[PDB]
Amino acid sequence: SDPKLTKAVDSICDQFIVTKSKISQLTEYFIDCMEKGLEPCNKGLPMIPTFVTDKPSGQEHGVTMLAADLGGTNFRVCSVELLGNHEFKIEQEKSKIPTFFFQDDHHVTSKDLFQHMALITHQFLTKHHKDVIQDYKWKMGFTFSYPVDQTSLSSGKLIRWTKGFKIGDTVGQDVVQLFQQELNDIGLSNVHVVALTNDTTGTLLARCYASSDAARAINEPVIGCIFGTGTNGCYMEKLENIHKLDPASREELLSQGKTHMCINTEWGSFDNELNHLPTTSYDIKIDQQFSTNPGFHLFEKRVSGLYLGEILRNILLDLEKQELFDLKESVLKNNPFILTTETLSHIEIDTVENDLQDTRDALLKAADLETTFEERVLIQKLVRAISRRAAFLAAVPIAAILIKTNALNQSYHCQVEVGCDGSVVEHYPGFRSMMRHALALSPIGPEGERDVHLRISKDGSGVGAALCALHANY
Amino acid sequence: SDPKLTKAVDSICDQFIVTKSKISQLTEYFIDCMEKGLEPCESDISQNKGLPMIPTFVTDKPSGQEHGVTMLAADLGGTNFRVCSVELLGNHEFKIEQEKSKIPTFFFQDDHHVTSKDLFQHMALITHQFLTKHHKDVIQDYKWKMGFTFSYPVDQTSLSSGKLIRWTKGFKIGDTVGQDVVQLFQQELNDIGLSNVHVVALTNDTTGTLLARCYASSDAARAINEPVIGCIFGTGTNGCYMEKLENIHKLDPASREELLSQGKTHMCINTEWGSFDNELNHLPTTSYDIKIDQQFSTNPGFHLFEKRVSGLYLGEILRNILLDLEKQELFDLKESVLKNNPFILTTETLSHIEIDTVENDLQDTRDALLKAADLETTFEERVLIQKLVRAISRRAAFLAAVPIAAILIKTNALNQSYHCQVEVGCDGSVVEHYPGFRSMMRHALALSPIGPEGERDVHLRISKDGSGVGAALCALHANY
Repeated sequence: SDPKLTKAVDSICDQFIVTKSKISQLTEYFIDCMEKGLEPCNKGLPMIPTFVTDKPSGQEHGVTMLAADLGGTNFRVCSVELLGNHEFKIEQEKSKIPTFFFQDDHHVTSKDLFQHMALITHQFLTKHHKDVIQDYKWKMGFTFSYPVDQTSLSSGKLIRWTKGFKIGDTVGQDVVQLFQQELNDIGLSNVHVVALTNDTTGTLLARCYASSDAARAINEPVIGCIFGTGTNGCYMEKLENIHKLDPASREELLSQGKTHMCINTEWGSFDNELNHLPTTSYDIKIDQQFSTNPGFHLFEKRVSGLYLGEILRNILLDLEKQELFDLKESVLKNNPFILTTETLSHIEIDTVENDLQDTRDALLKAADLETTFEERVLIQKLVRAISRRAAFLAAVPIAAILIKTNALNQSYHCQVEVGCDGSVVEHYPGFRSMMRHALALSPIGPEGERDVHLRISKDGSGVGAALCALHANY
Repeated sequence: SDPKLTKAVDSICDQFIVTKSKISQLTEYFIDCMEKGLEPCESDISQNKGLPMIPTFVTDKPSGQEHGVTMLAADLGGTNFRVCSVELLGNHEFKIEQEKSKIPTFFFQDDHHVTSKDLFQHMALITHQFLTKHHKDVIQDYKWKMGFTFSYPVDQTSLSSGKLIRWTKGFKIGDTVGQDVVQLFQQELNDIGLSNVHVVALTNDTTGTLLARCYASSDAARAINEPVIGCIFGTGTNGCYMEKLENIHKLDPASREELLSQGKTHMCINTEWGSFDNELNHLPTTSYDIKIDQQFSTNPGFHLFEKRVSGLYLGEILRNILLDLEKQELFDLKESVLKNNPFILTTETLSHIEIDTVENDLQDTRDALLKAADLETTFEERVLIQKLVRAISRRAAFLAAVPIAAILIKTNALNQSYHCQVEVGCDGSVVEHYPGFRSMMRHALALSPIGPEGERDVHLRISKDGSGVGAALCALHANY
């Protein structure tokens, strides 16, 4: 019960507090950054057009689409059978990405990556659709959740590799052409990649297709966002406000009956100048020393589940330098990311009436960190401070979008749906509960939070991609 | 456009307003009635104003991993008799086979001296019909365990024994009052060769809804979420919650100690909150509420709270409002049939008006009123009818939140742990299908003494199959 340690922990916890005033300030600045990014090309969000202008109804049926997803660990290819009535049949296969693609001393080229993806695609069709592999007229949606300068539904150039990829010659190239050329070269020229999509876009479309007609009567999906190891979100913006879009293209869509286009905000790079975002010593150390892309996606680094546990590690290391916390032969030193957000899951809701056994056990399993009960009480305070900051900042982009689009007060009993995927928002105990708190503190107030629904929406990288491809031409 | 009619409608709408202060008053008064009703009945010295608060002898919430052989369940309501088989698979899943049959109108006519043998002999036959259809090969071999869902007030003395206190819905079989309904049902089952079907549990539709929600609530949910209430909001209303055994004073003190020694800490209580404040000491009341109770109710004087929130009377309140406006010569009923046709306007009719869009000149309202009573309407008239409907439904939704708020305060269920979330598992046509009913309930909860901070931690979750899965869970744990 070292009072020096206790006073140190309380002061560190106070550095993570996000006040009502701060939420308001960031919500206003986020809308400003949204508008700057919609202007033609800054301190504005990427606000990247996705060229998706139609939300599915849920009754589309009578078609089978293909979908491919390149992630940080696996490459997935699947077939999506739309059955109507909010249902679908899906067959999928995942294969690990060779580790050579994440190491930069192997002369890895874009042809190596996209030829391997074409191979996996060929293996999938040979297994699940052998009779129609070379004959069928497949339409495929390519889920590519990386910074991409999208110029149409089927064309976009890689801006920067994230998630640890190390393929240099992909930057600046249309990834749809790179993938299509390899698909042609292995005898799958009948597989046309007709859509380039994000996991955020897919999450929104997937929720629109599964959202029942009775549910969708008063509920309306307005946002598709991810809160996992990374963060991002998308929403529907009025065509008139997307000034960076070719004004001639705008009129073409307006005459065809379109009124909105989904925007990939890429809000992980929100306020990278840190003009208003919080910043602790631990946030700076994580950015400049333990990040694959130092200086980028700083907002992401304050909410993502990849860094939450690391924030705690650096807090305990700093407490050990002050001779306030005894690591007692642990393995926290010189082992970045050894404390994961999963470790914190067992500490967040751990009960003190159990002498914090789950906390004791969770720390021994991760780094053989032996602890006293009084130390665990204080470690829990640090964890709860870390997660609340992430949860409160996570609500800012959502609040900003609902205010800009004036989506809450659209009709009597108007309810809005925020489709959410990701390890943190889905499984971190009380994360969504704390997001709802921040929303109630944000300018939408308690009245608005009551009409907002954070609903978990899975299958974004499969059904969502298939839906983008349905309306496009083979 | 008639400003005379508009001024009358707006003034009628203001009579249905439930204020924040009124919610607070009713929430505090409801907690008082909860405590009066948990006390034993030595006399009626202000205790007659207490809620029934009936012990159910259900003391264990399912975990979600319960599993075992197919159980049977029977459900008698005010309209239908249901028989089903429920296979509990563990891991929050189950397979259910069910059959529904309407209660013959023979039971709703009081000029035939209908007896308990007629009812329970009919139920035994339907049960036999169910087993012969879905389990023909094993109807006579298995040792079936059945849970009996009986959505009526019952002076329950154990999990498998309880005497009917009063028929509360649309039919009255006089010789059933005071008799154990499990014994009446079991004897008729024996007489038709289903003596191998043992009725081992008597449960309420509220209790079953709570138990079914405990079984479906995920293990990850059970970390922070905890089901605390099972409620019904349909043609009737009622709810249940878990009370500490120490607080159930009407229970035999020896039974209290016996259960505490067995590791029990709470028992589910059937509040029967449909009879809340039948003296109308604080509930709102319009002339239309009085007219419906004394002239169009099968049980005049009873379940007045229910008559202000249940979906059986919401549409009827509108009918009496339109009839009263025609007596004042402000509204033209034309060639409609609202006169002398009670309940012809149903809550489903009002469901199409609640969210009907005015930018389409309220077409759904036009169609719903022509189909229901051939009432032709103008746009200006439909605007005003929609206002009346929205006033009626909001009052129902606001009063519906009062018992829930009261239970959460009485049991201090919101502030039990960091990130403490509570689940109110609810069934019924209104809370499930009436557009915006739950949204308006959440509003009233935020206005109640739990405040916005508390509403955010309350989750009104629709829980179906409660009268089956809930009964099956009682029969799984009970002995054949």
